[PDB]
Amino acid sequence: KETAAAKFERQHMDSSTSAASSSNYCNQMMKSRNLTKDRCKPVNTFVHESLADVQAVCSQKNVACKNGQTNCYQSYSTMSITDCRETGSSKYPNCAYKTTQANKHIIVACEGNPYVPVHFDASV
Ligand SMILES: O=c1ccn([C@H]2C[C@H](OP(=O)(O)O)[C@@H](CO)O2)c(=O)[nH]1
Repeated sequence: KETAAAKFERQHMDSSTSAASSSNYCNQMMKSRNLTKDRCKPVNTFVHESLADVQAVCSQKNVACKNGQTNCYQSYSTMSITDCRETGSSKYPNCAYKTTQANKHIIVACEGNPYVPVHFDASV
């Protein structure tokens, strides 16, 4: 059904907000993007840059993926992101998260034709 590329956009792209803002951002976004459907997804990152800029990372610095694969890339420029981390008192289906804004280089895995992001590996 949903392609890996489309899933990446649903899970990691949010260009509408320059920095997400609002302490409720993650609680609202993790739910709206259906990341709390089956379970409370532990951690998830939203990137506040244009789709084009994020897709372009696939042609940037080639770095090893955490899983050992070689199709991961690190952005040369830092990007505005928001990490969503589940709290301790968080109990499904009422998933709770802490919203933390940051400016770091992102690392994503890319594949396909067009060669686009299909997984968010890390931020550094
Ligand atoms: O800083 C991080 C680290 C991990 N994840 C993610 C990557 C995965 O989701 P994913 O392949 O769909 O993109 C999941 C399992 O690690 O959580 C983020 O969003 N940000």
